Amino acid sequence: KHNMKAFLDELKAENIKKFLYNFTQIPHLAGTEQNFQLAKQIQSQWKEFGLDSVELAHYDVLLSYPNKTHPNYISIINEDGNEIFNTSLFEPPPPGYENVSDIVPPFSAFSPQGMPEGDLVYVNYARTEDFFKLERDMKINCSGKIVIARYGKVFRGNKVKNAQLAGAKGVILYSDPADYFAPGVKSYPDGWNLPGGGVQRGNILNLNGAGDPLTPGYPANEYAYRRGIAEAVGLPSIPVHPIGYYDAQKLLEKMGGSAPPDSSWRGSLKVPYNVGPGFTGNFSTQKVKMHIHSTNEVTRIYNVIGTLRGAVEPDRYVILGGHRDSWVFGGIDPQSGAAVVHEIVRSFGTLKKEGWRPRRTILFASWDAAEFGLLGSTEWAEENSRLLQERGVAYINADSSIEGNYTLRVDCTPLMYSLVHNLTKELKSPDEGFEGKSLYESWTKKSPSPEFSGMPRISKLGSGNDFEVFFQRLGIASGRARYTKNWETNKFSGYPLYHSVYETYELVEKFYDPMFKYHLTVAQVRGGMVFELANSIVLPFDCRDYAVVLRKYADKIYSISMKHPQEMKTYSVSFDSLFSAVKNFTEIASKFSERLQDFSNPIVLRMMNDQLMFLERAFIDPLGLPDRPFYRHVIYAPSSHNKYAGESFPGIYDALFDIESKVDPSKAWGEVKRQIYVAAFTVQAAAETLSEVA
Amino acid sequence: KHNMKAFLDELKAENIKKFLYNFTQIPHLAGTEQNFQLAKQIQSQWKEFGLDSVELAHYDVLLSYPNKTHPNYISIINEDGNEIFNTSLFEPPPPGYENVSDIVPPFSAFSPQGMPEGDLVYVNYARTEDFFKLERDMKINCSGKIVIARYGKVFRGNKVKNAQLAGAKGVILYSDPADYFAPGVKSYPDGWNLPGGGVQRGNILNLNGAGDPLTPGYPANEYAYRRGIAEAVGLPSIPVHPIGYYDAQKLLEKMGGSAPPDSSWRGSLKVPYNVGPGFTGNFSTQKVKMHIHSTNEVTRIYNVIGTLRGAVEPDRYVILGGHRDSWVFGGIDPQSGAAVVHEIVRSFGTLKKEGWRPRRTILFASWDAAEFGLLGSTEWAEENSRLLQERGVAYINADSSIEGNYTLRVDCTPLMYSLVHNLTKELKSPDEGFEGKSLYESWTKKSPSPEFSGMPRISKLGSGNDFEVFFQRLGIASGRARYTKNWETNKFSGYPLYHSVYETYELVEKFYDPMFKYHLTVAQVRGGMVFELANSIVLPFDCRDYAVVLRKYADKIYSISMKHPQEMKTYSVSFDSLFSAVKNFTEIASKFSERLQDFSNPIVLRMMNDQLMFLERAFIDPLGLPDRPFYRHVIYAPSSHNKYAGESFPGIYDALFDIESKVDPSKAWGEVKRQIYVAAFTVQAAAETLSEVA
Ligand SMILES: *[C@@H]1O[C@H](CO)[C@@H](O[C@@H]2O[C@H](CO)[C@@H](O[C@@H]3O[C@H](CO)[C@@H](O)[C@H](O[C@H]4O[C@H](CO)[C@@H](O)[C@H](O)[C@@H]4O)[C@@H]3O)[C@H](O)[C@H]2NC(C)=O)[C@H](O)[C@H]1NC(C)=O
Ligand SMILES: *[C@@H]1O[C@H](CO)[C@@H](O[C@@H]2O[C@H](CO)[C@@H](O[C@@H]3O[C@H](CO)[C@@H](O)[C@H](O[C@H]4O[C@H](CO)[C@@H](O)[C@H](O)[C@@H]4O)[C@@H]3O)[C@H](O)[C@H]2NC(C)=O)[C@H](O)[C@H]1NC(C)=O
Ligand SMILES: *[C@@H]1O[C@H](CO)[C@@H](O[C@@H]2O[C@H](CO)[C@@H](O)[C@H](O)[C@H]2NC(C)=O)[C@H](O)[C@H]1NC(C)=O
Ligand SMILES: *[C@@H]1O[C@H](CO)[C@@H](O[C@@H]2O[C@H](CO)[C@@H](O)[C@H](O)[C@H]2NC(C)=O)[C@H](O)[C@H]1NC(C)=O
Ligand SMILES: *[C@@H]1O[C@H](CO)[C@@H](O[C@@H]2O[C@H](CO)[C@@H](O)[C@H](O)[C@H]2NC(C)=O)[C@H](O)[C@H]1NC(C)=O
Ligand SMILES: *[C@@H]1O[C@H](CO)[C@@H](O[C@@H]2O[C@H](CO)[C@@H](O)[C@H](O)[C@H]2NC(C)=O)[C@H](O)[C@H]1NC(C)=O
Ligand SMILES: *[C@@H]1O[C@H](CO)[C@@H](O[C@@H]2O[C@H](CO)[C@@H](O)[C@H](O)[C@H]2NC(C)=O)[C@H](O)[C@H]1NC(C)=O
Ligand SMILES: *[C@@H]1O[C@H](CO)[C@@H](O[C@@H]2O[C@H](CO)[C@@H](O)[C@H](O)[C@H]2NC(C)=O)[C@H](O)[C@H]1NC(C)=O
Ligand SMILES: *[C@@H]1O[C@H](CO)[C@@H](O)[C@H](O)[C@H]1NC(C)=O
Ligand SMILES: *[C@@H]1O[C@H](CO)[C@@H](O)[C@H](O)[C@H]1NC(C)=O
Ligand SMILES: *[C@@H]1O[C@H](CO)[C@@H](O)[C@H](O)[C@H]1NC(C)=O
Ligand SMILES: *[C@@H]1O[C@H](CO)[C@@H](O)[C@H](O)[C@H]1NC(C)=O
Ligand SMILES: *[C@@H]1O[C@H](CO)[C@@H](O)[C@H](O)[C@H]1NC(C)=O
Ligand SMILES: *[C@@H]1O[C@H](CO)[C@@H](O)[C@H](O)[C@H]1NC(C)=O
Ligand SMILES: [Ca+2]
Ligand SMILES: [Ca+2]
Ligand SMILES: [Cl-]
Ligand SMILES: [Cl-]
Ligand SMILES: [Zn+2]
Ligand SMILES: [Zn+2]
Ligand SMILES: [Zn+2]
Ligand SMILES: [Zn+2]
Repeated sequence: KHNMKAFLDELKAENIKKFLYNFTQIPHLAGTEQNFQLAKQIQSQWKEFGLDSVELAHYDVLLSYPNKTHPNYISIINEDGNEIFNTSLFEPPPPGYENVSDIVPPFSAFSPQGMPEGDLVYVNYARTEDFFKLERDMKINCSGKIVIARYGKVFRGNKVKNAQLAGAKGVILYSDPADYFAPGVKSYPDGWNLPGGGVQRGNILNLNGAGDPLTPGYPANEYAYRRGIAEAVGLPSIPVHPIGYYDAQKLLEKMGGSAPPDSSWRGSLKVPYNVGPGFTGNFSTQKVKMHIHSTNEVTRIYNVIGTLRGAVEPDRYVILGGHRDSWVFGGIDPQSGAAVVHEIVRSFGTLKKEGWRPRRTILFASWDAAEFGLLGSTEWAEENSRLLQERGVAYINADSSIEGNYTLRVDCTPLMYSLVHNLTKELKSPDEGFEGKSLYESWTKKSPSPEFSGMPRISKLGSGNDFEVFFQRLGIASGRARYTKNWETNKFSGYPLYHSVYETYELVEKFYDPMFKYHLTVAQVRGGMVFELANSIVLPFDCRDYAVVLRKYADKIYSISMKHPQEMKTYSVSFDSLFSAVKNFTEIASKFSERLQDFSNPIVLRMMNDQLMFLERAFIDPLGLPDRPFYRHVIYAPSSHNKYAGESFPGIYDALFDIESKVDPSKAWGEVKRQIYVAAFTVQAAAETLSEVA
Repeated sequence: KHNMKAFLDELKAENIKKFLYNFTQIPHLAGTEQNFQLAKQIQSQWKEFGLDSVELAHYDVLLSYPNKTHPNYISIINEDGNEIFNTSLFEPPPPGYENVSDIVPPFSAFSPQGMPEGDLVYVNYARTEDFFKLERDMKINCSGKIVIARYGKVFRGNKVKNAQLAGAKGVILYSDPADYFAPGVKSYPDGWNLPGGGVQRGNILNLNGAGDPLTPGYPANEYAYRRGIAEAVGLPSIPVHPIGYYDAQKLLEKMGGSAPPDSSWRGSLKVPYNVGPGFTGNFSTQKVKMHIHSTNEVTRIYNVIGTLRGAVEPDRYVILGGHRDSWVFGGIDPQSGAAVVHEIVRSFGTLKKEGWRPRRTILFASWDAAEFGLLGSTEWAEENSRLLQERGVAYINADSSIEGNYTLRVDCTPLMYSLVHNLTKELKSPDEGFEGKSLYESWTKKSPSPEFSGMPRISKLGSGNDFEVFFQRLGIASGRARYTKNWETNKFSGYPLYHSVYETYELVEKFYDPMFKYHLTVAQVRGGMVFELANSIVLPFDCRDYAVVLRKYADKIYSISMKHPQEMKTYSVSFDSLFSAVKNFTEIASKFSERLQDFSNPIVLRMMNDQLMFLERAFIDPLGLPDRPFYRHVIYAPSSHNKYAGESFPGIYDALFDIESKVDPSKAWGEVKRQIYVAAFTVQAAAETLSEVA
C-alpha cells in the first residue's frame, strides 16, 4: 500500500546525514553566489526526486554586510585617544576550516554606521524589566551612554529597541558563559560549548512581520517601488556589534559606578558586573569606542518552490517550508532542517514514481534570507497572498531539526494538537531507556503538560521563524517540531554555538546526533504531519482544542487585569463579553464536531473541510494590531518584549502592560476596553464560521 | 418545470403596486417606532412567503435628528440684529397628508449645532473645480464666510467637505430650478417637478465606507466600545442646512461682490448669481445667520435578514439587498425598490412551496439606516465579514427601481456584463414603440455604449448605496439596475422630488409608472440576475470582460499622466508594468475560459467556481487606499470628489489629481510611481488566481 507507513519507512537517517554533510561544506550567506548555487542544486535534485514543478522565485531585498576593507571593531580608548584594547576582527576558525574563504566576520546585520565613544552602562539582558530596574529603581540614566548587554532570554532586536528608547548611543552584545557554557562540557572542538573567541551573529531589526524593509505589503519584484532608507521599516538608529566573552571580560572588568542590584544580574565571568556608568577611578578617563562600517544594500535572493500536485483537491495547499541561507556553515541552523526537508521530498517523490499522489497539493519551500528577517518567506507570501488565503490548509516549518538531544519540542496552533498527539503515539521513541516505547510516551514523560496529566507540553507559536507570515499575517494553521534540550531558563537563548562559525557538520555528527536518530524522528513528525494534512479525507483539525485554550487565555488575561481592581471599578472594565464569546465558541465547536462525525457527500465534506480550513483564518483582523499592521491574528502575536515568545490576547495584553505608569488612566483603560471588545467580537465571529452555513 | 421562466412569470405588476402602497402610507425614518414596526411586518411576511429563516439583526448606531422644540432655520439679520427674513420651518405637506404626523422637517443629518452669522459667498455646485475657480482664478476667499451652494452634480457630503477645507463657517444647500425643475412639466401635485417650498433632505457625512461613525471596523453590537464624538468618523465641523428655491431666491437676490465667472454658474432663478462676498451696497450691513440645533444620538436600527437555503451549495451566498428606511414616505426612495424585493421573495417562496430550492443559498435583506450613511448594511457586513468573504458569490442591490421612465440603467462589475446582456435579451421591453422587442434591444438603442456598436452602456459602480461595503470593502461581485431618465448632465443630481416630502405613492402611480410595467421589468432584471447567480451550475461570470475594461482603464490613467510629459521624463514614470499585468490578465483569462468550457467532475467545477467567486476578491488590498482604509478594491473606488461616481485605478488617479499644484514634485511623482506598482501587482496577482492551481 501507499499509506503513511510506506512514506515513513522510506525515510533514512543515513540520507539525512549525507545531505547535511553536503549542505555544510562552505558558507551559504544570503545574497552570495554560494547560496544561489545551492538553490540551483536543490532545484535540480527536487526535480530528480519526482516533484511536478520546481522553480526559483527571486526578489531584490535590503541585506546588510560588513565592509571587507574596513573591519568592524570596538576599542577601549585612553584620554589621548590611543586605542589600548581592540576586540577581535574574526572568530578563530575551527579545525580543518582555517583556510575556508568568505566566512563573514561577526556583525549585527542592519546596524547603521558610526564611531560613537562614551561611557559604558551594563544592562543585564537589556529586557524591558532590566531597563525599568535601571531607570526606575536605580535611577541610572542611559542617555548618551554605550550599553553593554548579554545575549539571552529575548530576541536581540528587542534589546536594541529597548536600548534605543532608553537613549543609548550604541549597543554591544556579548555571550556570557552563564548562558552559553553548560557546566562540565568542553568548548568546541572538543565539546559543544562556546569558546571565548566565539561570537553570535544575527540581525537586530524590529520588522514586526513586514518582510523586506523597503517594500512592506508588496513583493520586492522587478518593478517594485521602494521606500527610501529613512522610511524603511525596522532599522535601528544606533550602532550595534556582538563580541565573545574573552573580549567582554576586558570591557566589563574596569566597570565602576553602582553594584549589580542583585544576583540575577551577575553572569559567570570573574568581574563585579557593576552597572556603571563608566569605569572605576583609575580608569575613569578611558572611554569605549565603536567602529561600525557595515552597509545595507539591495541584493537578489532566491526561494526554491516545489509542487506535488494533489489528485483530488489540487487547489488546497499543504506547505512544508524552511530556510537555506546560513550565517556561516549552518550545521544546525538551518541545514539540520533543510536536510530533513530534502529527505522528505525524496520519500514523497518515491511514492509518486510508483503512481501515488497525495489528495491535496503539497508545496515544498527552501527559503532565502531568513537570517535577515524572514525576508524570502515573507516576500513570497506577499506575492501569493490571495492564493494562500483562499487555498492554504497548513504550513509546517522546517528550520533546525535539533537544538538539544533531550526530547521533542512542538509549538503549533491548537487545531493541530490532536494530530500531533495521534501521530506521536504511532512513532517509535529514539530516546535511551524508551526503546520499544512510543515518542508520545517519552515526550510526555520528559516534557509534561503544565495543565493536563498524561499529556505533553505544546507551546504557542511565537516568531523568529518562517511560519510568521503564514500564521500571524495570513491566518494559516501552522506548526513546528524539533528535538530540544532540558534547560528551561535558556529556552529563548539558543544553544551554545548558535550563529557562530563553530556550528558545523562535525558539531552535529560528534556531539548532537551521531546516529542521526533524532533527525530521523523529526523527519517522521514533520513528514507525518504533512502526510496527514495532505491526505486525510477530513482535515485533521479539532476545533474543540481551540475552545479549551481560549478559556485558558481568557482566564489569564482577566487575572492580569484583576491586579488593578480599583481601576476596573472606576472605568467599568468587564471581561463578560469575552467569556461569553469563549462559551459560545465551546458550544458551537462541540456541535460542529458532532456533525463532522455524523455527516458519501463530497459537498458537505468539503463544505466542512472549508469550515475547518477557514477557522484559523477567522482569527485574523484585517486592521491588524495597534501599530503592528502585519500581526493580524487576534489570539496570538509575537510578544512586544520578545519576538521569539508568543503572547495570547496580545492586543489586551499590551493595553494592560505597565498600565499603572500611564499618565492618563482614563484613556489607557478605555483602550483595554476597546481591545476586550475586539477580542470578544473576533472569538464570536470565528465561532460563527462553525455554525450551520444556512 | 421550476426554471427561470417559472420564477419570472410568477412576478406581477399588481403585487408590486399593492406593496408599494402598503410601504408608503406613513414615514419610516431610521430609528423610529414606525420603521421597527415595518421591519417586523416584513419579517412576518417573508416567513409566510416561505423563507427558511427570517431574523432581525439590530445595532446601536449614531443617528441625527432635529430638535422638535427648537427648529432649524436661516435668517437675514439687519445691523440691529432683527431677523427680517426667515426660511421655512417645514415643507407644505402634499394633498391628503397635511395631517400626517412625524414628518421630519428638512435638515442636513449630522450637522453640528451652531448659530454662525456672516456674509454669503455663492460657490455654484461647491465642486472641487468650483472652489479652484473661486480661490485660484477669482481670488475670492471663503474663510469665515457662509457658503451657499446649489445641490446637484456631486454628493452633498463632498460639497460640505470642500466648503470646510475652504474655511467656510457654515453651508446652505438649495435646490435650483435649473437642476430640479424640468421644462414644461408642472410642480407636484400636478406633475413631477419640485415646488418652490420643496426641500431635499440627506446626510452630509464623509464616512468613506466606515459605517457607524462610532465603531469603524466592528459591528455596533451590545458590548461595542465607541469612539467619543470628537474622534468619530466623517462628521462635519460646520453647520449645514438645506432650503428650497423660494427661500434661496430671497438669500441670493441681494448678493453683491463679483459677477458669476461664466454662464455655467448661473441657475434659472431671476437673480444675478453674483459670487459675493456679502450683499450689494444698500444691504451691505445685513448678514446671514444660521440656527441649527439638531442632535446626534445613538439609536437602535433593525435589518431584516431572510435565508433560502441552497440544495447543493448551501455555503455559497447570493444576496439581494435594499434599504427600508426613508426620509419621509419613500415613494421612490426606497420603497419602489423594497416593493420589488418583496415580490421577488414572494415568487421564490412560491417555487419553494412546490418543492424547489435554488442550487446556492439566497439571502434577502431589508437594510435600516441607509439614509444615514449605509449604516445597516455596513454594520451587518462588519459582523459577518468572515462568512461573506469566504462564501459571498454576489450582491445585487435593490434601492429605488425607478428614477425616470426612459430606459434601463445598470451599474455593475465587468464579471456580470455577459449575464446582464444575456438576461436582457430574454426579457420583453416595456417601452412604447418596442412592443414585442427585447429589453436588450430597447436599452441598447436608448443608451448606446460609448465603446461598442450594438451594445448598451453599463456604468462602473460608485457609491451612495448599500452595495458599497460588499464591493469596495469586501470584494464581492456586485450589481444594480433600475429604470432611469434621459438627462445626462443630471445623472448624479437626483430626480426632482428626491428626498422631499412630495415623494409619495401618488407620485409613482400618477407620473412615473401607472401600469407598474417599469417596476415589473426591474423585478425581472434583479430577480433574473439572482436566479442565475444562485442556480447556474457554472457561475455566470466572464473573466474576459474584466480584461477588456482593465485595458480601457490603463489607457485612461496613462493618458492623464501624459498631460505631464516633462515630469514623466524627470522622474522616470513608466506605466510599462501596468500594461504588462493587463496583458497577462488578458492571456490567462483567455486560457481559463477555454478550460471552463472544456473541463462530470464536481471538484474541478467547484474549484473553477471558487476561482470565479474569488476573482473579484483578488482586487482587494488589505492595506486599503491612502487614508481610506475601507475602500480596498484597487480597480474601483468612489471618487474622492463625488461619492456617487466610480473612479477607476483610484489610487493612481488621486496621486495624479492636481499634481501640477504640489509643492514637492519629487514626492508627488514618487507616490504616482508607488500607486502604479500597487496596481500592476494587484492586476498580476488577480490574473494568477485564474492560472492552473498546481
Ligand atoms: C453568545 O451567544 C448568545 C446567543 O445564544 C448571544 O446572546 C445574545 O446576546 C445579546 C446581548 O446580550 C442579546 O441582545 C439582546 O437582544 C434583545 C432582542 O433580542 C434586546 O431587546 C436586548 O436589548 C435590551 O437589553 C439590553 C441589555 O440590558 C439593553 O442594553 C438594550 O438597551 C435593550 O433594552 C439585547 O440587545 C441577544 O438577543 C442574544 N441572542 C440570542 C439569545 O439569540 C451572545 O451575545 C453571544 N456572545 C457574544 C459575545 O456574541
Ligand atoms: C507578465 O508575465 C510575464 C511572464 O510571461 C512576466 O515575465 C517575467 O518578467 C520578469 C521581469 O521582467 C522577468 O524577470 C527577469 O528574470 C530573470 C530570471 O528569470 C532575471 O535574470 C532578470 O533580472 C535581470 O534583468 C533585469 C531587467 O533588466 C535587471 O533589473 C536585473 O538586475 C537582472 O540583471 C529579471 O529578473 C521574469 O523572468 C519573467 N518571467 C517569465 C518570462 O516567466 C511578467 O513579469 C508579468 N508582468 C507582471 C507585471 O508581473
Ligand atoms: C552536494 O551534492 C551535489 C549533488 O550530488 C553535488 O553536485 C553534483 O556534483 C557532481 C560533481 O561535480 C556534478 O557532476 C553534478 O552535476 C552536481 N549535481 C548538481 C549540482 O545537481 C555536489 O558536488 C555536492 N557538494 C558537496 C560539497 O559535496
Ligand atoms: C587597535 O586598532 C587600531 C586601529 O588599527 C590601532 O591604532 C592604529 O595603530 C597604527 C599603528 O600604530 C596607527 O598608525 C593608526 O593610526 C592607529 N589608528 C587609530 C588609532 O585609529 C591600535 O594600535 C590597536 N590597538 C591595539 C592595542 O592593538
Ligand atoms: C486522534 O485519534 C482519535 C482516536 O482514534 C480520533 O478520535 C476518534 O475519531 C473517530 C472518527 O471520528 C470517532 O469515531 C471516535 O469516537 C474518536 N475517538 C475519540 C474522540 O476518543 C481523533 O479524531 C484523531 N484526531 C485526528 C485525526 O485529528
Ligand atoms: C400593510 O400590509 C400588512 C400585511 O397585510 C398589514 O398588516 C396586517 O394588518 C391586519 C389588520 O390590522 C392585521 O390583522 C395583521 O396582523 C397585519 N399583518 C402583519 C403586520 O403582518 C398592514 O395593515 C398594511 N398597512 C397599510 C398601511 O396598509
Ligand atoms: C424670524 O424668527 C425669529 C425667531 O422666532 C423672529 O424673532 C423673534 O420675534 C419675537 C416676537 O417679535 C421676539 O420676541 C423674539 O425675541 C425674536 N427672536 C429672535 C430675534 O431670535 C423674527 O421676528 C422672525 N422674522 C420674521 C421676518 O418673521
Ligand atoms: C451568454 O450566452 C452566450 C451565448 O449562448 C454564452 O456563450 C456560449 O456559451 C456556451 C457554453 O460555454 C459555449 O459553448 C458557446 O460557444 C458560447 N458562445 C459564445 C461565447 O458566443 C455565454 O456563456 C453566456 N454568458 C453567461 C452565461 O454568463
Ligand atoms: C569599504 O571601506 C571604505 C569606507 O570608506 C571604502 O573603501 C568603501 O567605500 C567601503 N565600501 C562600501 C561603503 O561599501
Ligand atoms: C537622562 O539624561 C539626559 C542627560 O543629557 C537628560 O537629557 C534626560 O532628561 C535624563 N532623564 C532623566 C529621567 O533623568
Ligand atoms: C546528549 O545527551 C547526553 C545524555 O543526557 C548528554 O550528556 C549530552 O550532553 C547531550 N548532547 C547534547 C549536545 O546536548
Ligand atoms: C431641544 O431644545 C432645547 C435646546 O436647548 C432643549 O429643550 C432640549 O435640551 C433640546 N433637546 C435636545 C438637545 O435633544
Ligand atoms: C483667506 O482669508 C483669511 C482672512 O481671515 C486668511 O486668514 C487666509 O490666509 C486667507 N487666504 C488667502 C489665500 O488669502
Ligand atoms: C414618462 O415618459 C413620457 C414620454 O417620454 C414623458 O413625457 C414623461 O415626462 C415621463 N415621466 C417621467 C416622470 O419621467
Ligand atoms: Ca515586501
Ligand atoms: Ca461599525
Ligand atoms: Cl522549526
Ligand atoms: Cl439600486
Ligand atoms: Zn534558522
Ligand atoms: Zn538563525
Ligand atoms: Zn435609497
Ligand atoms: Zn435616499
